[PDB]
Amino acid sequence: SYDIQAWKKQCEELLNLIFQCEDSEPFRQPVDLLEYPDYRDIIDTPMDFATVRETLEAGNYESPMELCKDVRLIFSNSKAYTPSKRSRIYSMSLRLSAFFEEHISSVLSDYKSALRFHKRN
Ligand SMILES: O=C(Nc1ccccc1)N1CCN(C(=O)c2ccco2)CC1
Repeated sequence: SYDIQAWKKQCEELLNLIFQCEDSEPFRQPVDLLEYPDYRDIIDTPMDFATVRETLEAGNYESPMELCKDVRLIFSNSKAYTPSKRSRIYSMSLRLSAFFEEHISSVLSDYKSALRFHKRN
């Protein structure tokens, strides 16, 4: 399976599944700075799934590793902002992270395999 471009639609489909997950609700749009006026004191680089989808659709990711770095930032920002590891939003983040990591592993493996095949000779 040596298609160098296949990751893009695989990531589109995975984002569609994440948007259907009730657990993505806190993370579908940029964090509410009116509700959380201290947010930017703690979070240097806000990230959300709508920003990830728009970056993908703009053609502004070169690899699935770059998309994976932005998705992981959503999960670290939620951890950086939680007052407790027993919070509803952080708890949703941990389940969604597990789901994402389970699904992204084959996308990354296939892509890196395809690049190695392209450079084989
Ligand atoms: O406002 C948010 N997101 C939103 C929701 C609806 C509309 C616009 C934006 N948030 C709150 C801050 N976040 C946290 O990860 C967190 C952990 C503990 C408390 O919040 C991210 C989601």
